[PDB]
Amino acid sequence: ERRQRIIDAAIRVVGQKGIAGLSHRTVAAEADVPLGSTTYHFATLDDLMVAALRQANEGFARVVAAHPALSDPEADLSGELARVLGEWLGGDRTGVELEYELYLAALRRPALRPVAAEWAEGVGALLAARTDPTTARALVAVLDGICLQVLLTDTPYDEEYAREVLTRLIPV
Amino acid sequence: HDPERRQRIIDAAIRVVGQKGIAGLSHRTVAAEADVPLGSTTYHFATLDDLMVAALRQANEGFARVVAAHPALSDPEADLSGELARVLGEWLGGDRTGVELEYELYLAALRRPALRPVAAEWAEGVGALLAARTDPTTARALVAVLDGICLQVLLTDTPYDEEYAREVLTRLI
Ligand SMILES: CC[n+]1c(-c2ccccc2)c2cc(N)ccc2c2ccc(N)cc21
Ligand SMILES: CC[n+]1c(-c2ccccc2)c2cc(N)ccc2c2ccc(N)cc21
Ligand code: NI
Ligand code: NI
Repeated sequence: ERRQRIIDAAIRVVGQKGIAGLSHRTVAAEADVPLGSTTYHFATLDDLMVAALRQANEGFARVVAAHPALSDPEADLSGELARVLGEWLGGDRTGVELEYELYLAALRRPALRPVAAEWAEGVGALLAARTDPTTARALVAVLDGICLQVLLTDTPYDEEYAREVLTRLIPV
Repeated sequence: HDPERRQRIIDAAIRVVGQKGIAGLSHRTVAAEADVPLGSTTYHFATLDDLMVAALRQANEGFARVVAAHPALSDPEADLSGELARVLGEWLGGDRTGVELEYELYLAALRRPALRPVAAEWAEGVGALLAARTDPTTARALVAVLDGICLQVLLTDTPYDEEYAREVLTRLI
């Protein structure tokens, strides 16, 4: 209800101000509601942060939801992944940056650990179901390193590189 | 050029980030740590981004210090994946104060353009060693998967499995 009107205000405030610009006052302003209602639904910011990311996590589903080849016996997995991956990182990255920002905030924010471990959740499940539970962790580990390389160092996205390295891990 | 005060300024910035992270990192915070004035801390590093860039590059020079400490990484016979996975399990030796603060600096670039240059030097230490012992493309993935394997452990309190890390790294060779 309001948790919603105020949650989208958190993703809008991080996307814009980055975590550092997120405070109850900060979101209460976006959501356009009283300071006491923001504080009500979310006692601490860590809660209003898991809310934010737990909702973001969804988006990843909707995505796999849209591409069938991912759950398809053949197609590929690697080509499909490299492909769709270049999409999410395509052009304006205000979305991925807020998502990664939060997810990585689990480095020093304990409350944010459980949600963080629910990252690839939207594929980590699928991959281990398509392959094994050692290749699942693997693939998500390559994706992370591959995505961190682009976002943190200005290196452009190399889809063939990624489509190339993803295969090596996935056995036959 | 007032070098020693500046050394202890960068020395405190790391201490600060290690026990308080970036959240509690700023001129007042570092100046109080190094025990320097403050206009001294701002004198050497105009922006915070400046000190962060600095702190990072100094800690990250230890990576080149270990790659040297294990010549076996170059032995063209030696199993790189295993050696790579072992020295890594070493860097992760408990209460990763070293690791946690470096990566936090490394990852801060996500939203700070100024930190993107040092963020490009994160795996510079093993650079010549990976170019000469594999290929440029296999080379990038080792890093990508090393950073990936590292996030799982730091971001989710799950423990490092060198044995799992040697298989993954191998699968790419
Ligand atoms: C959860 C982030 N994440 C990952 C991802 C990155 C690193 C490790 C695991 C998954 C991803 C990976 C591939 N190949 C293709 C699309 C996405 C994606 C798409 C949308 C979104 N909103 C988050 C997304
Ligand atoms: C620069 C961080 N880093 C990496 C590393 C982590 C992820 C990607 C690339 C390199 C590393 C990787 C291996 N195998 C062995 C030791 C280290 C290491 C040792 C010390 C340090 N201070 C930073 C270190
Ligand atoms: Ni598509
Ligand atoms: Ni050693």
